[PDB]
Amino acid sequence: SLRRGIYHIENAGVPSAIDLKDGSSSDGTPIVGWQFTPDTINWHQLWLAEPIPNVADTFTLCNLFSGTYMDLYNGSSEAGTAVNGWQGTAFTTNPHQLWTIKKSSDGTSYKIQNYGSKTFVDLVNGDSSDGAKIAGWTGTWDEGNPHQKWYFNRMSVSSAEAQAAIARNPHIHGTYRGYILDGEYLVLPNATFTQIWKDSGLPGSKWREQIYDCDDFAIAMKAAVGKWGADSWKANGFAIFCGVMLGVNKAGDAAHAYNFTLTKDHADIVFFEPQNGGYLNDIGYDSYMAFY
Amino acid sequence: SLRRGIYHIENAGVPSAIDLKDGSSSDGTPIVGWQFTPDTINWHQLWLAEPIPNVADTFTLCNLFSGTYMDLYNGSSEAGTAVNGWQGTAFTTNPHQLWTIKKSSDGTSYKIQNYGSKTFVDLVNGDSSDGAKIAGWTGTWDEGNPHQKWYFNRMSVSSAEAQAAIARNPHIHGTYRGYILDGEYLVLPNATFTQIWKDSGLPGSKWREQIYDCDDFAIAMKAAVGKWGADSWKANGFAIFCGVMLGVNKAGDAAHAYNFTLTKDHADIVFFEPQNGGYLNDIGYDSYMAFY
Ligand SMILES: CC(=O)N[C@@H]1[C@@H](O)[C@H](O[C@@H]2O[C@H](CO)[C@H](O)[C@H](O[C@H]3O[C@H](CO)[C@H](O)[C@H](O)[C@H]3O)[C@H]2O)[C@@H](CO)O[C@H]1O
Ligand SMILES: CC(=O)N[C@@H]1[C@@H](O)[C@H](O[C@@H]2O[C@H](CO)[C@H](O)[C@H](O[C@H]3O[C@H](CO)[C@H](O)[C@H](O)[C@H]3O)[C@H]2O)[C@@H](CO)O[C@H]1O
Ligand SMILES: CC(=O)N[C@@H]1[C@@H](O)[C@H](O[C@@H]2O[C@H](CO)[C@H](O)[C@H](O[C@H]3O[C@H](CO)[C@H](O)[C@H](O)[C@H]3O)[C@H]2O)[C@@H](CO)O[C@H]1O
Ligand SMILES: CC(=O)N[C@@H]1[C@@H](O)[C@H](O[C@@H]2O[C@H](CO)[C@H](O)[C@H](O[C@H]3O[C@H](CO)[C@H](O)[C@H](O)[C@H]3O)[C@H]2O)[C@@H](CO)O[C@H]1O
Repeated sequence: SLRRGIYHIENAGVPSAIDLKDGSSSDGTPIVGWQFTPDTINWHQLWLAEPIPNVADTFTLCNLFSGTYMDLYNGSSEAGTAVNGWQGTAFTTNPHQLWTIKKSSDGTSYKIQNYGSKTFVDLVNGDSSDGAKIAGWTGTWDEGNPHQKWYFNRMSVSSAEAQAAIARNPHIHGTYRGYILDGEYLVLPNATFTQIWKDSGLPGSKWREQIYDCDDFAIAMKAAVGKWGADSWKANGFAIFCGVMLGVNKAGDAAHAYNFTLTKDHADIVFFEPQNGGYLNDIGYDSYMAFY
Repeated sequence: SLRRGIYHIENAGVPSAIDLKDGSSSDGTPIVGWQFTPDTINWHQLWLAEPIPNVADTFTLCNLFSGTYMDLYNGSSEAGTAVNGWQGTAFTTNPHQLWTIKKSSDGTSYKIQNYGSKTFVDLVNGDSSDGAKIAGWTGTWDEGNPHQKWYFNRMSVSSAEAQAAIARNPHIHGTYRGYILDGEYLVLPNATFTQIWKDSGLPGSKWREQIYDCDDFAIAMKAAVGKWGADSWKANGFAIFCGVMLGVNKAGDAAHAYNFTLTKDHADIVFFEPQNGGYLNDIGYDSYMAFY
């Protein structure tokens, strides 16, 4: 099954992604094919898939930017029916906004079927131009048709996945936990993570003993990421991944504070030095407290 | 012995405090008697006492605002010698900036003696007017003279004192620790703590599931306090007290995040709700992680 998560949805045949035109949160806003830059935040192309309680393999798809939902217009089974962004709710009973998502065929990409119409999300004619029409179209679960095949590029981790990554890291010991009970976390490309840091006021903040110390840079970074996420995205029910770790030597004579992020494959924790913007794998010693 | 700490130094005879004129960090800035508002931050009247390694009962006194030190002018033993703020260092060997601080007589207030001149810090003539001269003056360790008697109103806690207060609180369990190894923390009057919150952007920040959740308000408050301290004070080697606690129900079905502060007697932890600015004693349940 597709996991609950944030996905960048990329067409199997041509390198277009599912784009919400200009990220508008207006009802009736077209969802179109559009190019993307990998390992960046693609602002109008991020989709939060929420699983529907007791409908198997079926999700709402909320655009992160707009906070509006992928909507098959008036639920029509007609080939060429518009797919738009439309106001909604995560666990709606509106089938215009319910999508059964299952693997093709190739066993790797998915098909996206409207729960009501039973038609599939189609990049019409496999058109790779920017703003190319996306519509509901007749199709089958097992056919090879690339217009209806989409890679679900997982952009997020669950609390469980986050814990497991921290659990396999040699530098995080003692207590480590996420605040959110079963959260979904957008893992930022380092490019984006660095952007936030650059605009945070930390680069030009001076380290000062006790009064503006390592713990403060780490905290300040995490707040900057908190604020950025809230200000940048209209969707709710997800968080931005940014850990804080607080550590001490074997000798209680040196302390360290770091932020941490995740590799793009979501397997490994990487540390971030909020004073100068460095990424680090080996910081040894460890922490007594890590949260995200 | 006087403990290392931040003190508001109030004359025993009249209600004047040791004031650094206009908080200027200019060498030669007069230190004068001046009125104060209790349970507020008195901006020019806060003094960080640092103990001198291997000189008993002897401290530097650094004004928090200016980052300059109480200085007896050219070290003169002459009655009426000026006491000024002057650039320096915490563990300086300059006796103009070294002060032996010991209890009077009344067993409660202290006398402040220049280590070099052996004369005492004197509110000249017990003059309670604002801007009244403070000078070095002949005196004795045991005399009753109120001009040379000063209450050291402790404004701060050590890491040890902070731990002990958290240790006696029924709502803080699991891991709790301060980042700084033997830190000195200014405990804010709630009035000041509330001011920071009011100007932090939190009052008008909207709670949003996961993306701007309780952990984020708590973190954001702590960063606001971090920034306020750095921006407000020129002295180093001290921190502002503001804890963060992260908690969960017995049932893993409800989470809470709070900040915490200390009572003015430094004995008890009080929780702060960063969403709406509330102060709370009983939050039960507890935390799994608390830091400051
Ligand atoms: C209100 C308004 O008109 N704002 C404009 C933005 O919508 C527009 O942002 C672009 O929106 C499109 C389509 O909705 C794309 O999402 C685009 O990003 C994508 O294409 C880029 C090249 O066009 C690039 O490849 C990105 O990597 C990819 O995500 C997005 O920038 C901008 C710029 O066109 O103008 C705004 O004023
Ligand atoms: C035969 C016919 O045309 N039927 C109409 C329905 O399709 C229509 O339902 C609306 O369809 C739109 C576009 O597909 C949305 O799906 C809409 O649902 C969402 O928007 C509503 C506000 O516009 C509201 O916010 C809902 O909570 C949200 O789910 C859906 O109502 C209805 C209603 O217009 O009319 C039928 O005649
Ligand atoms: C650069 C400049 O001139 N700034 C002025 C401030 O210095 C001044 O701040 C006052 O400074 C005095 C003496 O240095 C006191 O510290 C004063 O605070 C104290 O007195 C207040 C009444 O005068 C009140 O009682 C406070 O509780 C007590 O701490 C402090 O405000 C201000 C205001 O005079 O003007 C600035 O422009
Ligand atoms: C007989 C006589 O007058 N002796 C002079 C000394 O008093 C004087 O020492 C200076 O005194 C000032 C005012 O008391 C300061 O105490 C000063 O120390 C601090 O300031 C220095 C810069 O001004 C420097 O920053 C030091 O590191 C710091 O401790 C102290 O030097 C000396 C030097 O002027 O001259 C003697 O003739």
